[PDB]
Amino acid sequence: MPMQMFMQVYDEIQMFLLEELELKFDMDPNRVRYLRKMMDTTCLGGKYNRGLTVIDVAESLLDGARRKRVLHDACVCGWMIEFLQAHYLVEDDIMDNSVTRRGKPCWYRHPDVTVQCAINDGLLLKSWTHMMAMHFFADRPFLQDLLCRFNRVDYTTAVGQLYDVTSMFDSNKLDPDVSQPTDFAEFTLSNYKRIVKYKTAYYTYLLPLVMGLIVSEALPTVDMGVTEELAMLMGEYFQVQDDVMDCFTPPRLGKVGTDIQDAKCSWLAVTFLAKASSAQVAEFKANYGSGDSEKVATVRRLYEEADLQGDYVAYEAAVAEQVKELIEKLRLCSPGFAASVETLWGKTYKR
Amino acid sequence: MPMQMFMQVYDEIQMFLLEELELKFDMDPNRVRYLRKMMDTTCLGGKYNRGLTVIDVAESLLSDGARRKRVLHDACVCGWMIEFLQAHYLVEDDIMDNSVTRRGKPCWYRHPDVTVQCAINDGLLLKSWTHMMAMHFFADRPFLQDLLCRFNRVDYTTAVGQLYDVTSMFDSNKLDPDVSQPDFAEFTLSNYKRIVKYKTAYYTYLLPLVMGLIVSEALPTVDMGVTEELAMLMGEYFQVQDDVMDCFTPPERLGKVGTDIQDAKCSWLAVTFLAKASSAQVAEFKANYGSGDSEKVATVRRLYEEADLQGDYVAYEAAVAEQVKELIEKLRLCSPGFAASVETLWGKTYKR
Ligand SMILES: O=P(O)(O)C(O)(CCc1cccnc1)P(=O)(O)O
Ligand SMILES: O=P(O)(O)C(O)(CCc1cccnc1)P(=O)(O)O
Ligand SMILES: O=P(O)(O)C(O)(CCc1cccnc1)P(=O)(O)O
Ligand SMILES: O=P(O)(O)C(O)(CCc1cccnc1)P(=O)(O)O
Ligand SMILES: [Mg+2]
Ligand SMILES: [Mg+2]
Ligand SMILES: [Mg+2]
Ligand SMILES: [Mg+2]
Ligand SMILES: [Mg+2]
Ligand SMILES: [Mg+2]
Ligand SMILES: [Mg+2]
Ligand SMILES: [Mg+2]
Repeated sequence: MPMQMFMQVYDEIQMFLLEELELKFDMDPNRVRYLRKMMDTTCLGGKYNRGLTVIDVAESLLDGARRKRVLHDACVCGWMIEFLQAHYLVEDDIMDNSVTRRGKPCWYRHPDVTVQCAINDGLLLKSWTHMMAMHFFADRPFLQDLLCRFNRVDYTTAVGQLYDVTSMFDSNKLDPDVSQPTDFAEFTLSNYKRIVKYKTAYYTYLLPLVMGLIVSEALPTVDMGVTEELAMLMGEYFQVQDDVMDCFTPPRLGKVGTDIQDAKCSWLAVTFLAKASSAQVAEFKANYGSGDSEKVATVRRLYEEADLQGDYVAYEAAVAEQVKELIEKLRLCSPGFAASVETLWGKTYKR
Repeated sequence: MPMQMFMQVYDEIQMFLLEELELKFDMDPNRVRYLRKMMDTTCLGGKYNRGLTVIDVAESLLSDGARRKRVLHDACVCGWMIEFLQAHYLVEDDIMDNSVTRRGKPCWYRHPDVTVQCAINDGLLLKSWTHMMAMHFFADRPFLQDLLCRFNRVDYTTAVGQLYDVTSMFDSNKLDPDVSQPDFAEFTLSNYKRIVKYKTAYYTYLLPLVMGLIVSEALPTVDMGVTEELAMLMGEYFQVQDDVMDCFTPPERLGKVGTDIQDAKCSWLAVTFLAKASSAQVAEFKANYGSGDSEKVATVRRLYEEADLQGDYVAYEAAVAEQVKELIEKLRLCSPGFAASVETLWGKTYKR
């Protein structure tokens, strides 16, 4: 029903955007059609959790008129985030030379899509966030504040990606003017935490919450400090759980996990590295980041014998407690908002 | 002196940005330093025509020292928004086009310790930096919302221009993500004009003018209809002149060997030739165009000469110069300060 509403507004938004292209940018049916397929292919087929969160925050925080328009704004804000994610995933898939996403071939991997056009298709997607904001929210008092907060989270995510991409070798050797080396010097907990904070947490957890508040005109009503705290905790927990399941959950996972072969700066890797003996570490460095089936099994063994599963269980329990405390802090002043934070936490916790 | 001020403000801006990353984004000296070098390599070395126009519009419209000092400083910040936006697109474009050099130097993604993976995202940083610097320096300004919206529109527009450029290559009827890709079928004047309008004209000619008006708080003062008209005229003319010079002006006095024919460009020459040429000429052209072979290039140069495209240019130039003068005058009546800065911008274009 939320989904029904959300998908109906997508059509509304897609229609505006394509008509603007034709009426105001002189575009022709052929190219309009290319971009429609790009939109659809790129923006649809996920679970729209981030969009649907905005809707939920707003409905939680709620005369028919104010309702109808608050919920419509929520939907439009929802699609701003989905479009922004789509922007980053398109460029990421090019960056990472990946092959599929969501079952389907990556955008740039499609037969009549070039890398040349794909990169710029990506840019179009982010621009579309602005265009749909500026149109649907032209009259809203909150437009300026929405734009600025959105800009900040957009910036933040790109900074996340910088941290991800430079997680591979000693940052002391970072130098555009000097050829580049696969070492483990950046594989610390603090560096891991920082990638996940900025790459993921802000736009995945914070931004949906904040946008719910803005279109509800409720933003002053909540303690932002703890709201951010919540968002960072939940965001970090998402990726840690994923990292641990990639290793230790049988393909009931829905795929074969490849984090070890792909030489990932995962929670397992950095947590292992910090606690492991010199002998164990050396075995690790010798067997990590390779397709070879035995080398992989060696790393799984090392993880098992350092009881990283035990470490996760303790970590999860600690996170769950901090989260509940903060939610309660929230609920005291902001019961509607707190409730929806609870709901978001539930689609994450122990999946 | 404008340039002196402009460069001073760059340092101010660079310093804010780098310190924000450190204080609010937890970033370490090592990675700060990488980004400083990216900013520098990437945003510096051009002639800063776009930035400097904003300053000039603003000075020209000045007509206590406090208002002066802050209006000019706002102009500088708007200047750098545009330079940074350009740098954003040029970084991504160089990757898109697998180019080798820009501005004498290696393309950013071409540097030894820059990967394509990192470089694409470096580019995104550049554009986010435009937002961050506006939101900081203009936090208190009444015109912040309107600046951001107008800026966003021209950002959008440029990317749409790139789409037109990139799909200039084969029948747009064959345009289909789900179907592998192969023409000259898109080489029409209309399509040429539309590439240049959206890729180039808005952010190169319109946006600088518009930003000068906003920080001058003078935007309502001017006929935007004709201002827009002029900006399109001047933008198109820029590329046409360049296109004709690529062919016909000697390496000595041009500063390079021009390669538009080898690179199979949708140039003004090519579309104008295609439109007027005889069936036989057209076949010769189609048989020789877009190849490094030195004979085939010379055949095209010959076809161009024999269709007197130089005469066609000379007439086009004259027609543009005149429309532009008419429109400036229209401007000058109500908005003499503005019109004069438009005249100055037009003079940095109208030869060399
Ligand atoms: O590229 P990775 O970090 O693996 C990924 O998580 C995307 C990285 C990313 C970048 C920007 C925003 N969200 C995710 P993927 O598994 O490829 O989706
Ligand atoms: O599993 P991957 O694509 O790597 C990932 O993108 C998983 C992200 C994800 C999203 C939703 C549900 N499970 C995992 P990661 O980059 O590992 O976090
Ligand atoms: O590559 P082209 O499109 O010719 C170029 O003109 C790109 C120009 C451009 C593209 C996108 C945004 N601004 C300028 P270049 O000569 O490469 O700089
Ligand atoms: O000369 P190119 O790099 O191709 C170009 O970028 C011209 C750029 C330019 C700018 C200023 C003066 N001359 C040429 P074009 O792509 O032709 O527009
Ligand atoms: Mg990826
Ligand atoms: Mg990646
Ligand atoms: Mg994973
Ligand atoms: Mg991944
Ligand atoms: Mg190009
Ligand atoms: Mg290029
Ligand atoms: Mg040229
Ligand atoms: Mg060029």
